[PDB]
Amino acid sequence: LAASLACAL
Ligand SMILES: [Pb+2]
Repeated sequence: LAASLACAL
């Protein structure tokens, strides 16, 4: 989940 947020942004 954490990585998905950073990736998206
Ligand atoms: Pb990525």
